[PDB]
Amino acid sequence: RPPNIVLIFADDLGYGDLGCYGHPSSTTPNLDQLAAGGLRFTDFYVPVSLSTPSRAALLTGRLPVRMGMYPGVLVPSSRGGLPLEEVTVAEVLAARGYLTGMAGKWHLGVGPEGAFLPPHQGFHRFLGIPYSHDQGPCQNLTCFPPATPCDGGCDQGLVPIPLLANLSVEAQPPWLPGLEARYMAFAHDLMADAQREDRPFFLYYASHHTHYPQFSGQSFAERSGRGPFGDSLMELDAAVGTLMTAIGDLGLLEETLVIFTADNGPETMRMSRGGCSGLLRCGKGTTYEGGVREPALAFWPGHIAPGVTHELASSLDLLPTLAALAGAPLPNVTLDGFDLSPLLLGTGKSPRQSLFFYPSYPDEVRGVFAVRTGKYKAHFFTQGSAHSDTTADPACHASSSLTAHEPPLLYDLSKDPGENYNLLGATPEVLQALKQLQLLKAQLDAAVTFGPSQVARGEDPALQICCHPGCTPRPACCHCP
Amino acid sequence: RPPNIVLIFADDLGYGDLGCYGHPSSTTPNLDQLAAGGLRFTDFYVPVSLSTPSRAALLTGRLPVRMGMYPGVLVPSSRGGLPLEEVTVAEVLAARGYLTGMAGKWHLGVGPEGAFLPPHQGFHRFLGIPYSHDQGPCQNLTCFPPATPCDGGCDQGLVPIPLLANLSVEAQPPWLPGLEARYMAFAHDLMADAQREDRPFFLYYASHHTHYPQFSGQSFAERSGRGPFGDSLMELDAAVGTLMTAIGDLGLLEETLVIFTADNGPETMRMSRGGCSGLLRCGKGTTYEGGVREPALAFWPGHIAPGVTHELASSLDLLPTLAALAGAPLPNVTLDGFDLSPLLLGTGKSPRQSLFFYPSYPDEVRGVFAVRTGKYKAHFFTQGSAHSDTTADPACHASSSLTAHEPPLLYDLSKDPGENYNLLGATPEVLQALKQLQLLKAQLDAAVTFGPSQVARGEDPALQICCHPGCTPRPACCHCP
Ligand SMILES: *[C@H]1O[C@H](CO)[C@@H](O[C@H]2O[C@H](CO)[C@@H](O)[C@H](O)[C@H]2NC(C)=O)[C@H](O)[C@H]1NC(C)=O
Ligand SMILES: *[C@H]1O[C@H](CO)[C@@H](O[C@H]2O[C@H](CO)[C@@H](O)[C@H](O)[C@H]2NC(C)=O)[C@H](O)[C@H]1NC(C)=O
Ligand SMILES: [Mg+2]
Ligand SMILES: [Mg+2]
Repeated sequence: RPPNIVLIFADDLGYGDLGCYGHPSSTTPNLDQLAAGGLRFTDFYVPVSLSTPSRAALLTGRLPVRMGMYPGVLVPSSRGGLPLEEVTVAEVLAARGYLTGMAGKWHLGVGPEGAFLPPHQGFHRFLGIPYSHDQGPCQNLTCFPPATPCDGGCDQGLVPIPLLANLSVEAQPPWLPGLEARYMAFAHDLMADAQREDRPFFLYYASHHTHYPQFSGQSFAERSGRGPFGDSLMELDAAVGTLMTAIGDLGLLEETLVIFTADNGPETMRMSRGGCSGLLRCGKGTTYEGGVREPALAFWPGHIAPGVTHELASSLDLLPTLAALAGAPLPNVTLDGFDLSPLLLGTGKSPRQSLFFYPSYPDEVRGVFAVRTGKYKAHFFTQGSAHSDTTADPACHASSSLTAHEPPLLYDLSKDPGENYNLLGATPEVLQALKQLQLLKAQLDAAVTFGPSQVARGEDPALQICCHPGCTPRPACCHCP
Repeated sequence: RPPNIVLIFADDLGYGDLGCYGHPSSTTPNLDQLAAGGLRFTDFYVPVSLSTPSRAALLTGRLPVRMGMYPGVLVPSSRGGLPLEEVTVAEVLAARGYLTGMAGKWHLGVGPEGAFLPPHQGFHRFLGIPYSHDQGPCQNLTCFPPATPCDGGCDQGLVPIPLLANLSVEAQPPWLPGLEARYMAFAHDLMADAQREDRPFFLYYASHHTHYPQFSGQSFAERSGRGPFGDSLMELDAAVGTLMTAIGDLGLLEETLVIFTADNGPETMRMSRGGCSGLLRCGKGTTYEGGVREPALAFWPGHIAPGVTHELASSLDLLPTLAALAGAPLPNVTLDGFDLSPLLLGTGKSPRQSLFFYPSYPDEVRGVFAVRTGKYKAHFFTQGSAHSDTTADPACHASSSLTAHEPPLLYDLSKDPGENYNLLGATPEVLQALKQLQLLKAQLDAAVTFGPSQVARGEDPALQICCHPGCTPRPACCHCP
């Protein structure tokens, strides 16, 4: 029987942040235990370094330009959304009779009467926030109890952040120091109800950690020894421990696949309240390894043996691997990932040879920015980003504008994961890798047509969720805490 | 009974190079296994980022300026050396009847008739090279068999690199692809002879890995997937596995303490043939965390439980911890380290609160460059270094000259291990940390007097070891391969 699947997706968490990936001061003991008894990926990626596009690619297994999830991210007034025609993972498992649930951040659009919310995209249950938790004013929110306010205020002129239950506003805004319990409790109930109906569950846990502003419940506040980013990562980690215990308590260890990853690199613009890309260069917002190479853990006792692969994998491969593993069939669409079960089960290698990376602002004349094949990565274009400012590497800053590279900047990621030493700027291994990387970009660029942008369809403030429909004056009247 | 102690010391190996410290492509499975069953330090340091000074501080537990081991490092023609009056670790254990042995790099001086070599400083046995393996021409040496030459040539106009056995030249130069077996074999014989005389051994294994030029025996050549730096680190790692097996085979697991660390940060000047400081800044040659924060593993089954401490420790603390653990008494000199056995055995905390860092070129008007207390590190002076050139961080380059900082640059290493965000440039926690850091530098600077420099005592080419004493023309006639 198809296994129970729990998929945890962190926010803005970098390759250097878990203790098991090197950080000297993070406290993440549950995730360190998953790694110890599971497969830890050294080379897993997402294809775009922002929340919306990355969340689209994970849920559909498709490159976000194919369905319009560019440029940038969706906002609360956004008209647009992940089109209802896309088939998400949830649709695929639900059809094979999984009881499917989602807690936490959606960021795939809201729309006219909530048309784009999770309940329309295959989730049976949903408790969470429809976009990112800083997309609403937070100067008066508490981030750390008893009364430590969130820092900097978040986005102004907006409705406060709403917690939803299917399409209804449960709270607005919610109490950040208690979000976690709400989500643990929703998770526990979905497990148990699934067990009791004799059915596999799919839990999609999109945490708010470790996105700005940082918050945690009172057990973690000031307990990690890495300040607010730490406390917030310790809570995420504790949360994981909790789901693992609940998996315990219902006798489901050997019957559940648990995967952890994160949507994109760290926001170093938040300085020491933001993540760490460890040795990789830059972060969120860029196509350097720091923004697109994420941590990734796969645990299934008695199916996946403890270890470390260096094989290539993407968040784009998760739909196809989970369909395979649950005996569900694939949507009838072009998919950009592959099944990795041979790699997970130890019977094979990853089928993936190449990875393609688009910028925050893609366009059809430039096409893909970077391509990785085997050990080699070519950058055809480079660009820094405000989400990665403040570090000492100047190629990460927003003042490093869009620069073309012809011939591309060429790195051997197995000896230079750091992306410091351009091999062109000329061996037969190299030149052969160069002609391949050039042919693969020209091939994808001639074959992908960009789906018309959802984000450019505009904003309308009337689309903001409001607790007290009709009230006045908007947006501040919208609120039922 | 005092335990058998094996102390492994790598060369130019950074905080980001072991697989267990985060590297995505290194292959170090034996050391990853030590960490898994031992205590892994996140915050262990050396006090000076070069080979000579660091090797002096480990062996005596004293700050290298106290006995003249500055500026820079010793060369083959050097007149000077670690003074014979210093009491090394080897002296301390030998006196309590350890059979003491050393394999690999000395770099503590040679001198007129080998007066400063290991056999005069407490080692019963010694097989190794009296300085660094690139300090002699290597354009004709093989680094990777069957016939891959060492890269770049090393130092010219010198006698070739000599392999010594006590004070005799065994080979000149030696066959780099076979150094490891020679050293494994010497280690095995010291174990066994110690077992058979009913006595504890002390093995001091100073590896040549991962110093330039890189080399390995034919089992590792081209096998790691990180190129020559990898192959060379895989061999070091395999070597460790071997000593662990020999510890197995003579029934000595529970009776031996094995420690691994490294003398100083990575030489990023060798680009992708050099190490990785992971998230820390810069490398070898500097007083940034990248040059002085090393990996460190302590393993003793049934004495030290598996885990991770964040407590402060230094290479300066090893003499005193090993004396304590062997019931030997301490030299009657000022020591700058502490016993850490409570921390190793789980009964206590590190006594160390503060760490002091000197530059490659110290001087008495400037005094210590940086000071760490608790979580805070102050830099009073900063300076880049040619050994750390070629990265994107400009503070590491040799073009970043000696700059004073008053008030000092102040970092909170628990949230900013990266040393990116200066907290001055002003909370009560901060200001209190600032007055302490200032008082501790002024205190050490008024109390340490610099021992007269050994390195300035000059060079004399007649002090170069020569296989064929008297031959002509020197240096090329010196050679018996
Ligand atoms: C809102 O919608 C879902 C789906 O109806 C609610 O669904 C569940 O509610 C009860 C148990 O949780 C039962 O009445 C229904 O069996 C159940 N439906 C399914 C398909 O499981 C759910 O409670 C709400 N979502 C959440 C948890 O917020
Ligand atoms: C050179 O010096 C040491 C010390 O004499 C040699 O010592 C050992 O040699 C034999 C066994 O290894 C025995 O003859 C002696 O017991 C022994 N001495 C001690 C104190 O162990 C040694 O072989 C040489 N050093 C090496 C290994 O190069
Ligand atoms: Mg994000
Ligand atoms: Mg060195």
